[PDB]
Amino acid sequence: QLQARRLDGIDYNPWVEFVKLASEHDVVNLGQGFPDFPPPDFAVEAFQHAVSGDFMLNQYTKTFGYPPLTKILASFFGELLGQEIDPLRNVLVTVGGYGALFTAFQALVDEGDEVIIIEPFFDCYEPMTMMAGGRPVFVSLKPGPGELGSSSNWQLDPMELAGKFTSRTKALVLNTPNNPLGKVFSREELELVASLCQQHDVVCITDEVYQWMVYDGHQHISIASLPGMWERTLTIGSAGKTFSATGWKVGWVLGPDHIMKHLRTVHQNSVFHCPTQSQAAVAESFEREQLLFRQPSSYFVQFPQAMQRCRDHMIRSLQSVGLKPLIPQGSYFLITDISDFKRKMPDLPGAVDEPYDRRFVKWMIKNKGLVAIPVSIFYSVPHQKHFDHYIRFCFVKDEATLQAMDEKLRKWKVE
Amino acid sequence: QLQARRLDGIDYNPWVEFVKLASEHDVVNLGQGFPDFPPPDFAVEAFQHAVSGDFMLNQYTKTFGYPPLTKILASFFGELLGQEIDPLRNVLVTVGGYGALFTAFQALVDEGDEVIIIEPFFDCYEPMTMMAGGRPVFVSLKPGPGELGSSSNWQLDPMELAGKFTSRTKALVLNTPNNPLGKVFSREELELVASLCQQHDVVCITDEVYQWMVYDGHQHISIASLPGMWERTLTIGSAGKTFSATGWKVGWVLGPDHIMKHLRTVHQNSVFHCPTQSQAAVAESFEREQLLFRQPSSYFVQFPQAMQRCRDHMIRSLQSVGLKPLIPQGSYFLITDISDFKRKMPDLPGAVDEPYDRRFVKWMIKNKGLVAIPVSIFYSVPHQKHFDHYIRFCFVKDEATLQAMDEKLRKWKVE
Ligand SMILES: *Cc1c(COP(=O)(O)O)cnc(C)c1O
Ligand SMILES: *Cc1c(COP(=O)(O)O)cnc(C)c1O
Repeated sequence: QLQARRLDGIDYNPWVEFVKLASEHDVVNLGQGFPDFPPPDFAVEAFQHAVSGDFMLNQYTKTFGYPPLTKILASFFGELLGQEIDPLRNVLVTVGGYGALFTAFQALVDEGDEVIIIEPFFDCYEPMTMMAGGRPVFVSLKPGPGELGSSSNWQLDPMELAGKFTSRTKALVLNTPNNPLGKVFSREELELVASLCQQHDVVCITDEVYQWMVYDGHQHISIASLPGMWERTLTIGSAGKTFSATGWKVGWVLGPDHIMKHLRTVHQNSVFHCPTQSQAAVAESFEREQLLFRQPSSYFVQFPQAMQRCRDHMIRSLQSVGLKPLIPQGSYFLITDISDFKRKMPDLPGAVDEPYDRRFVKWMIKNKGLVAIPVSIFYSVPHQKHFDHYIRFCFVKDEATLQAMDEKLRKWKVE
Repeated sequence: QLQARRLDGIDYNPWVEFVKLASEHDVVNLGQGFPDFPPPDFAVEAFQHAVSGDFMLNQYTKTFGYPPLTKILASFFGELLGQEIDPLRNVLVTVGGYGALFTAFQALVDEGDEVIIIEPFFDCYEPMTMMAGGRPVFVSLKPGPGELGSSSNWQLDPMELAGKFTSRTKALVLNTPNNPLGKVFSREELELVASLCQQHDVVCITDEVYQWMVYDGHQHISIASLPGMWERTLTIGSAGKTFSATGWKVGWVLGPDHIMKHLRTVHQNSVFHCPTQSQAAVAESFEREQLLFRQPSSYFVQFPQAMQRCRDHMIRSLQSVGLKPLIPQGSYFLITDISDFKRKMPDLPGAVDEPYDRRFVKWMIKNKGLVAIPVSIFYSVPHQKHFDHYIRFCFVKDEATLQAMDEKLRKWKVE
């Protein structure tokens, strides 16, 4: 009654409980979705230059983006997408990927509109839909029928997906590479999404923050580059996941003018400007990567290779204590199946209707000194019963962190 | 139909037209509401330190604020307000004062709620109310019955104000010091607002970004410090207007837990984090000012004194060409009455229902090389007819800018 109705049912953050429990124990924290090592030297230096350069960078820049930033976005991403991008009509700088998602939902989603969300989903898609008055409609990726799983083998059933589309469908939210699963959507999968979006006249909100974090030769493909998709796609990126600097909180949306103008309305009536100097830092960092594009000294070549090693290390280490890793093709994350643990140890203490994975994670934090994230937080409440046996780890960590993880795991292995 | 209905009627920005016209002429730009000189050395250095310190400052900080920042906010503003402020329950860091306003509206304003707005109003209060489904209700400050006006003499009629309150009133938006008028609300004025807010059970959203920019001995008083007001007030500040660094885009809201928790819900479902390093810079800048509080070497003492001189200079200069300055007691701004110009020059070219001041500003930009802002943009459409003879100047400018202004004015004076 004091508060607006749009806040109904979205006030709870399943995060807090675990972050609080982790802080009161000796732990290796693999639940945190950010690097615990520095960004690359060129990125840090770029920010250093922004706060010691033209003194006027301390003052407001342009509402829809620091023009050198929108310039390099339009040019670099224009090439990557095979699309002509105008900085002013087609690019909007936002407060991170979060802010870009929020701006898209607030622009397009209205009372009674349906939004298709693919499980497992980055958790904010559901409450952002709700706050905008929309109705979330869920479709599940399903693992196909060795011992190690693979994210590529989690399938989007064409018949199940087509059936979610109605006359009320406003948007489908596509996240690739996917958090938490680490799935990189194939060309054929995107074409399935694309053809339904075109058939039913639906906007595809595509969350591509992990674009550069792809492994084992897999290619990131943007759905907006597909025939006829540019006119119905919003593409989201994040400087923080791009340059390993999550605290910068700079993101962007790319899209056609007839859609983007509504995002600009939301922007101008919410934050109006993004900070100047961080934008300058991001622009300079992209100019560096555009200069060295495809070269062995580029961050976009070097970094994924280093993190693939971290991923492999973690897969072997966790595999070794009964956890069943699902090999991701992209992102910061892998999930492990804990089904074997649910069999041997079903009666873990917890609340009623509290999914096993949440109870397991609490158990692991207290007894084993390892933090992961229960995967059921990335599922609609109705589906959490069935998808209650996965936990998410982050492998984008310093060598010393993974060494500390190994120590915890060796101790665990002893009984 | 593609876009959400909440966007109805809020897409137009009266700004663009003038910023575009100014850019295609030789001008002294006094329409810009930010300093064209550097922030103080300690502020710039604080940011420099943040991007060269602990490398982990490049990664996410806490959702509701960088803890050293919320700490100094709670402590310093706690003292200023005579209030005990808990960092976690009572402080929220936002993307500037803009973001803080937006967060407050989205948390509290719902379909059918009325919001009282005091004219002239910072222009975003109206569309933010509309986007949240609320109904703006307007009350006008009115100049009382020498040649130079005074912002202190613009009155809030107690009877007119009381009559705006209904059972649908959710919030009143109080901006002091006021942009564009430069009025600093007296204790008695705040008590009038306070007593009605308490009588009708209304939240006071108080925009106090210009808190430190007060002149001629006038005191900034926060309505939240008044008996019984803390429990129904949200107090907003902006690091950019505080430290002359508008591009930092760090702001905050202070308030009681039972209200703030709804703002936290909005925050967590919109941006989730604010950037880390700018927050660190702001924290260090406030620690500096708290250390030197009331001392002659403090920015909060030095800066207003310097800007008061700039204000006086501008008042004399503009007074000299027929413009009738209204002496502000606070803020970056003064307005001048252009009535004499409307008398001698009524038939200026423009669109139908285009207020005189908008036409005048266009004329002045093209012919006289000076930019100001038409004050009618800070009025509800119905009231723009009557309040069509004021323009807003910004005096927070480099000495050289004011010299250039004088040159333009001397040229003008010749016929
Ligand atoms: C981290 C993350 C974001 C948010 O990006 P920021 O730039 O940090 O706001 C958006 N989507 C996914 C899937 C993420 O993992
Ligand atoms: C400039 C201004 C703001 C915005 O503050 P930012 O911190 O720049 O977002 C809010 N209210 C008023 C009255 C202003 O003049």
